[PDB]
Amino acid sequence: KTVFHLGVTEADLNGATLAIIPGDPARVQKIAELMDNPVFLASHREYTVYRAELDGQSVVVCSTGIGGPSTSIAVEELAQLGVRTFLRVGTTGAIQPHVNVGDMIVTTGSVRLDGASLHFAPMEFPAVPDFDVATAMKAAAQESGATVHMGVTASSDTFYPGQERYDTFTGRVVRRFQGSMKEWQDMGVLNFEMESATLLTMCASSGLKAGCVAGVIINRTQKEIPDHATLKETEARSIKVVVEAARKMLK
Amino acid sequence: KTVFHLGVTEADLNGATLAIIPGDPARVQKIAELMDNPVFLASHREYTVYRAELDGQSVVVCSTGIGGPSTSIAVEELAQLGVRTFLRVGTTGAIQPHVNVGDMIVTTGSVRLDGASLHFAPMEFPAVPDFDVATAMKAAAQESGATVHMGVTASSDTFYPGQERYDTFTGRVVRRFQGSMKEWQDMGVLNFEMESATLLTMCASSGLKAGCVAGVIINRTQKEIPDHATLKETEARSIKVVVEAARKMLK
Amino acid sequence: KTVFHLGVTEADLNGATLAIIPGDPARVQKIAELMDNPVFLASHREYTVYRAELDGQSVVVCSTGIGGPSTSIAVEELAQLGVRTFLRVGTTGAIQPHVNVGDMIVTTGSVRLDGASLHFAPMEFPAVPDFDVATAMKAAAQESGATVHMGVTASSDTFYPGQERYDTFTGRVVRRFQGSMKEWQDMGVLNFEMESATLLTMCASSGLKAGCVAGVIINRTQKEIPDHATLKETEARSIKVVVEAARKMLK
Amino acid sequence: TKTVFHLGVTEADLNGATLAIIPGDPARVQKIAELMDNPVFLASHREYTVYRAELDGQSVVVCSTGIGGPSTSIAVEELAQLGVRTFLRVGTTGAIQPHVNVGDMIVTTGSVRLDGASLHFAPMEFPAVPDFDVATAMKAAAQESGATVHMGVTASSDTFYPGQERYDTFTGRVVRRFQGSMKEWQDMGVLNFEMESATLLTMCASSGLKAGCVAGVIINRTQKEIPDHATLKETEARSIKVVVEAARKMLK
Amino acid sequence: KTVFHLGVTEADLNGATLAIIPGDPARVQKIAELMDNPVFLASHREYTVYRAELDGQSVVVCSTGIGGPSTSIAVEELAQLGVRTFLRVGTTGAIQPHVNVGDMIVTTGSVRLDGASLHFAPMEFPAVPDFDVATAMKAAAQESGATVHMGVTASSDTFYPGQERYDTFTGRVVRRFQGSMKEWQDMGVLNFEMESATLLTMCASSGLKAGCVAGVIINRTQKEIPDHATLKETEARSIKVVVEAARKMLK
Amino acid sequence: TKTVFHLGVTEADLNGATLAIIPGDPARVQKIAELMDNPVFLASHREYTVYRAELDGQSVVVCSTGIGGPSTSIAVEELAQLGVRTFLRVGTTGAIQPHVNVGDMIVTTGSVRLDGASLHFAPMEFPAVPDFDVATAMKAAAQESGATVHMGVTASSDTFYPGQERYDTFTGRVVRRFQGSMKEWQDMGVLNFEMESATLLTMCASSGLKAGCVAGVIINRTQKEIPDHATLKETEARSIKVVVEAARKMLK
Ligand SMILES: O=c1ccn2c(n1)O[C@H]1[C@H](O)[C@@H](CO)O[C@H]12
Ligand SMILES: O=c1ccn2c(n1)O[C@H]1[C@H](O)[C@@H](CO)O[C@H]12
Ligand SMILES: O=c1ccn2c(n1)O[C@H]1[C@H](O)[C@@H](CO)O[C@H]12
Ligand SMILES: O=c1ccn2c(n1)O[C@H]1[C@H](O)[C@@H](CO)O[C@H]12
Ligand SMILES: O=c1ccn2c(n1)O[C@H]1[C@H](O)[C@@H](CO)O[C@H]12
Ligand SMILES: O=c1ccn2c(n1)O[C@H]1[C@H](O)[C@@H](CO)O[C@H]12
Ligand SMILES: [Cl-]
Ligand SMILES: [Cl-]
Ligand SMILES: [Mg+2]
Ligand code: NA
Ligand code: NA
Ligand code: NA
Repeated sequence: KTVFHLGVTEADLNGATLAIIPGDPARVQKIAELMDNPVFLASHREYTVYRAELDGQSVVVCSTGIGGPSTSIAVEELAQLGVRTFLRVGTTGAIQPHVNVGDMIVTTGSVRLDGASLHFAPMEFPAVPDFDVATAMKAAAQESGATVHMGVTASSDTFYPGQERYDTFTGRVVRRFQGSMKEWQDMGVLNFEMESATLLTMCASSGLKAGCVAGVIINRTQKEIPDHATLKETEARSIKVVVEAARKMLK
Repeated sequence: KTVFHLGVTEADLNGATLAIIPGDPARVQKIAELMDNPVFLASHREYTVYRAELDGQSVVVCSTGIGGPSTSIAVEELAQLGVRTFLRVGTTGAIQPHVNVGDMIVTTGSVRLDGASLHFAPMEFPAVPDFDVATAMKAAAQESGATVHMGVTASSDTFYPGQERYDTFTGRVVRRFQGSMKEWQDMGVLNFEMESATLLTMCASSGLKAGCVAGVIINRTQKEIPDHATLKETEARSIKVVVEAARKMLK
Repeated sequence: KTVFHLGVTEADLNGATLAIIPGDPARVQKIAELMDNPVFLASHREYTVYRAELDGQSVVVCSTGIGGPSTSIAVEELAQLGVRTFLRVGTTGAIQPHVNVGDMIVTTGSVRLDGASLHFAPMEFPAVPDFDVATAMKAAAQESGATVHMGVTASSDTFYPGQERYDTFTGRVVRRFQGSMKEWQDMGVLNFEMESATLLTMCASSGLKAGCVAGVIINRTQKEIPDHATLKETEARSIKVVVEAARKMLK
Repeated sequence: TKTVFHLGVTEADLNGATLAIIPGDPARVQKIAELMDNPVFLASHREYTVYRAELDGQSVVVCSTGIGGPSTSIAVEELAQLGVRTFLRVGTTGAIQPHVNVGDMIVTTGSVRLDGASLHFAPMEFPAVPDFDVATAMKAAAQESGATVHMGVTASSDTFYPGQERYDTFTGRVVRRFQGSMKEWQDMGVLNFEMESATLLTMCASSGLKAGCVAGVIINRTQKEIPDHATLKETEARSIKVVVEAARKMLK
Repeated sequence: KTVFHLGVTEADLNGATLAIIPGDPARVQKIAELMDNPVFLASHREYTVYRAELDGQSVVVCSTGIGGPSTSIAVEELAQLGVRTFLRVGTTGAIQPHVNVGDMIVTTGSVRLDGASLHFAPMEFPAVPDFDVATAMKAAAQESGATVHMGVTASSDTFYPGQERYDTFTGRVVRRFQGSMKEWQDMGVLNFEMESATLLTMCASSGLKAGCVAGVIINRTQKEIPDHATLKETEARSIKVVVEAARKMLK
Repeated sequence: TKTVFHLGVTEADLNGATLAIIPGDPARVQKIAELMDNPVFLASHREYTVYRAELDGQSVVVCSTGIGGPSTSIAVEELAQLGVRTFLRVGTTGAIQPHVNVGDMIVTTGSVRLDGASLHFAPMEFPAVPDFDVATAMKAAAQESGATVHMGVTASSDTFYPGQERYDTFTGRVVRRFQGSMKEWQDMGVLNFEMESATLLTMCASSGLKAGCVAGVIINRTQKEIPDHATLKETEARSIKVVVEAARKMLK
């Protein structure tokens, strides 16, 4: 029993029902090596797939690529193969002055600035995490000693105009997104990323458990470049946190 | 000093920063009498306002009326007078067969089938509660001995067509809402009500903490009529739960 | 055959096919006492219901609460009990400099800034009164000696941001409503209220006759504060006008 | 002199007119104008034929619009530039209610905005409604002609074919948006279809101009029977008598 | 047989499967006289219809009137009578400084600022010409010696606010269209007209081949007033170009 | 110098390239680059593998995009920052018309915008259409290869599954918006589904960049026949031959 993109069978997952889903294929092996008995399964396109064992239970680690479309394929195919719980770990840009580089954010809902979420539920439907996953992520993040923020994330199909960046080839932002960063800031939105609206909407409308946790790598209100050591520490802590959140989800 | 509709002053609230907001004016005194030193403040239109004390802290109880528009006035005016945390307690119709009459539901996100939410944030923005409020409501519900569900609520500007009821004067439902109850059922939505989309969107986009907990009074999938005793116990338990959730928020 | 919310039966209405529907429950007895043989029927939540006799014919008076959602329940349940004609009487904020406190407005169409209207007809459908009701209301208003304006009303699900009020807790108005009062003023819109779009859409799309008349209590463009006397005269004239408009509708 | 882009007339040509009658068909302009005093041809360009005439001593314009909101919006704007403030549309319509007969008249109280041009003047939320004095005058003139008159909502479509849910077409298909739409409008009490009122009424109600629409019923989508030639000819004559009498009510 | 508006039969078209569709009824005879054996068929409302012969093959010439609605009727009815290819020739306002009066524009796609296109395909569908038509129009326009621009056209249901003209009776443009001309300019749109979105969408979605070619009669960005000779030469070249494009389409 | 956020290359690395070939799959980048002169690996990060090569003496970039508009939009933007002005997409597609066979090629003339990223560049009304020179070059190159070539509209979806109306899925459900959609596109003459052209074409047409899309048909949603290995291998080889010849036509 096979899937179109991921290159793995149900047997290859050794009964896993929980997946950790980073964006970058190069992070998959790093996450898997935090657990026991990491095994490389497949790599094709942006999809690198490992298995490992956590407290004796099989866990998948599968990259998604950037954006909702590639994410939606990985989630669907993993679900076909028995996965029911999806933990997303990644990086994010904060838009609130109070949020520091190196803090962690657990998304409580996403602003749906994507398209793929609409392929699962109409816009009125909330891009919300599973409560148990969000609770596990907050606990794992806080137990690590990180400063943790719970709140709304703006989830964009673009890095550039949808995050209201003007330092671009055209220097233009379409009307819809002009003044948008200030609006989200005034509404209390914490951060930008590019996958949570699709992931959370698709899972919450499909009987799958999902959540998102991210390390803050930049703050759009601070012009200074963050410290290399702080970025290193943040990346390392983010993947230790998601594995501890996975531990808390196991039954 | 004063507000347009609620007929109270900041001084009347004796420093309260938390409000319990039922819909029915007649339930305000019932909630207030579970706390210490309940005092009637005002009644105008659908807005009945009491003050009380919980663990030595002032707490407001204010009715909202039915629907997002009247709710939005109460929340705004209370926020002008210093309230920052809003706990909604109410009744709901379940639409999932596994949810029984007498169970409780804590909303993790709302389907925005309202209008007033759009006066605070565009449709993309998620109608989600404050995570600490949702956590406190879950804990208080569980500690009451209730069966508790966390999940998505469909929040409608109408009782009739927007809940896909056909036993009406015209017997017609507009195209938008034809087949909608089955759509939400298949997407895992737990229940219908008429205020959470407005409340959660307004508060999440305005720096206010909000959540919603409800007792299930009917299940749209079950022919059995619930008896008077189970209904009476459900309304009593709901208001005990919301006051214990308030205690957890003030702690 | 006792309706869900209003607490009355078809028999209670003694054959009435016309209702006067103010917003405030406290105004119901005042309007009923302008007619013969006023009788209190029920009070639950924002719904106070009286019956009276006008030229020997039974007339209902029923409050709606603030907003389309609570209005839509009252209209539906009255229609279930045989009511076919709905006369709304209310207060309003004028937005045109030529409209004075104490004038009366008869709505010829509403700007649909609500949500509940969409639960009856798609946005393309006009929120239009019944021509006979509008004609009766104009005649009653003019015969009273009032200065009467016929025109478009902006009908908002909120009192605050949807009427472009900035004197609020956050002082923020969402993009959709920023600059909206000037836009409506430049398009000749007379006034703001919160129910007519729902009422007129639901009735025009359901085989029910409806209209709206209002006394002006404030003008958003005038700095002067109206005196207590003028406002009292205005409230009194508004309810005398709606009863005379009811007399003109009786067959 | 004051000129306009499309209509080919000047403000002076209108001799002080503040009221226009606006049929769709250029060939109907002279027919309306000859019911008044001193009709004079002013100009014809594209679908816009323009006459002046006099009604109870006051100047009146008669100007065709062509089919559809876009061409109508040009005529209204340019007439407004030249001092016209009141616009009375007369036309033909298909009824969709079984109780409305061929030969009846409909005065529109509001339009379903199934157009595009209305959105160039006001967002969809804004009501496509007539000026109350114009509708009142139209109703009175229609009743006084002996016609059976209906007041109600009109569905105003940018197409004759799919937007009126016609299937007897080249493709036989109707886009999803319009599938089931005639039954929907029928159940909502809509009286009739036409192609200009949403644009006209929205444009005018949002621009300080007084507008209304009155129409003779030429077909009923629910009746298999073919109307006879006589009934149709009588209907077209009575419609233009009615709109001129409505104009008379508006001028005094 | 016959059709509702155009006043012609299939036999009247003597086998024609290609139509040239100008807007102005007065231009029909001019275009037909560029071909052999022009014959007047009918005139009703804005629809003047002629048939002619091009390289021995029958060609229809039929005016559309201004706007998508009247265009949509002509196209439908011609299609009922066997026409499959539609060549629009017209005038246009350039909005780019590099486009001169006398140049020719062949539309490669239209901005759908119309309503009638939506009656054939949802907004996501592209208002795109048939590739063979566009190729033929490019070749004919270049062979004439004109300077030819291939690109996007903004297709508006109005001449005034939808082209962001302020020199109007009210001097107002609705919010949707404020700043729109600069937006289209920055997006590289070449010109405005009023029919292409409807024509291209209806044909591309209905199995019919369509394209648009236009002579530039004015440039919104240039101060120079085109002289009488250049405008007369441009109108003349435009119709010679469309007939040569028709020649290229004949099989 | 300056190095962009994601692609890990500098302007100098591109040796003056103003044209990029942008496949989806990183593994296809070297395969395209080796059909040209002096291919050199530049960088690999995430789904972005970047080579340079020379075609008729001129520098050409080859850069993978990943699946979907979002990751595509990043690659196009960053290449444009580094001087690229022309973008040629080559990929695979599922045909939805019975007349289109596995092994045919499709050149998109316009895309149905069933994506989200296109809206971050232009509102929905704006057409997702290719540069006419690119589409012309792609047609010519495809015909010259011996392929059967179709010009027409492509449905461009943010999903592989529900947005292409697939029911053989974990839930077996398709959201209301997409129920019936494949028949709807079929009856409107749409040729095929893919996942990037709406974003690419809208982004470039609204930003002063020239773009086009050509694809080899790997499946037909209306056919039960399973395509054989040899036909699929020949299709993939021909597609990349075609895009390089189209590039040669663009540089000429
Ligand atoms: O503002 C940001 C900052 C980091 N990310 C982000 N947006 O989106 C995620 C993309 O996968 C990718 C875009 O670089 O990494 C994540
Ligand atoms: O399906 C239901 C069941 C109970 N409620 C509801 N919907 O909405 C709440 C309204 O305020 C009011 C409507 O009766 O009570 C709550
Ligand atoms: O601007 C105004 C002025 C008066 N009203 C109004 N808006 O809406 C009506 C609400 O029911 C309620 C809001 O106070 O009273 C009416
Ligand atoms: O169903 C109908 C019946 C008559 N009309 C109509 N729709 O719209 C008007 C068009 O201008 C034109 C279309 O034939 O005439 C009017
Ligand atoms: O800006 C312009 C310039 C010329 N046209 C135009 N817009 O639209 C076409 C209309 O049919 C009509 C509007 O005058 O002529 C064409
Ligand atoms: O129906 C199809 C068939 C092939 N593709 C597709 N849709 O979209 C392209 C995706 O990048 C990826 C999805 O497999 O490959 C292309
Ligand atoms: Cl939170
Ligand atoms: Cl084509
Ligand atoms: Mg102040
Ligand atoms: Na209420
Ligand atoms: Na026309
Ligand atoms: Na990707």
